[PDB]
Amino acid sequence: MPKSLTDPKLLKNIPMWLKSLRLHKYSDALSGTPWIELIYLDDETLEKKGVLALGARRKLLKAFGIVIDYKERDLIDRSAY
Repeated sequence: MPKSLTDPKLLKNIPMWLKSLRLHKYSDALSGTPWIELIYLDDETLEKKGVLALGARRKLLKAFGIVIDYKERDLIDRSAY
């Protein structure tokens, strides 16, 4: 469900955004990257950011391309940008 994964409130709070994934722990190394520069990463590059775990980066590839499937079409709440 996209509400809490496509939301300005979460998209600018990497910790509570990653909490929708039940991860919420990469923010220690990843909150310096806003969702708009972020979702554009990949498998192994999230890991150079410190997603030092496939079942965090692949789970992020989920999180990313759902928001991509709305962002690449301007369907987000417009204040997330």
